[PDB]
Amino acid sequence: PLPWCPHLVAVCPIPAAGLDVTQPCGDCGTIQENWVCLSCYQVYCGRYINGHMLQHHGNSGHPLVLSYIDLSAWCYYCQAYVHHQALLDVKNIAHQNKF
Ligand SMILES: O=C(O)CCc1ccc2ccccc2n1
Ligand SMILES: [Zn+2]
Ligand SMILES: [Zn+2]
Ligand SMILES: [Zn+2]
Repeated sequence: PLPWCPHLVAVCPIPAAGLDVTQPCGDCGTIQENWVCLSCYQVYCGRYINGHMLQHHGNSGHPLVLSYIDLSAWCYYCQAYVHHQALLDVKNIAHQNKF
C-alpha cells in the first residue's frame, strides 16, 4: 500500500457526529461490506454487494473511501490502498466505534 497519494487533499474533516461503522448502504440498505466516503461521509456498499460506492465515486469523483470491515482506505483514481498520517484521525474514530 502506498504511503501517499495525490488525492489525500480531498480528505475532509470528520463530522462531529462521528462515524457509525454499522451504517447501512445509502442506496440499497445492505448492512454488508460498506465503505464511508472520506470527502462527504456518505456510506455505500462495496463491489461484491451492489457496487454503490463505486457508483458514488463515478457520480461525484470523490477519491478515497474507508472500509467498515477492515479500516483500509482505497483510492479509486490510484487504484490502490493508501496509508498516511492524514488518514489516522478518521481510522482511529472508526476503530473506536467498531471495537
Ligand atoms: O468499491 C469498493 O468495493 C471499494 C473500493 C475497492 C477496494 C479494494 C479494491 C481492490 C481491487 C479492485 C477494486 C477495489 N475497490
Ligand atoms: Zn448498496
Ligand atoms: Zn463522497
Ligand atoms: Zn489517489
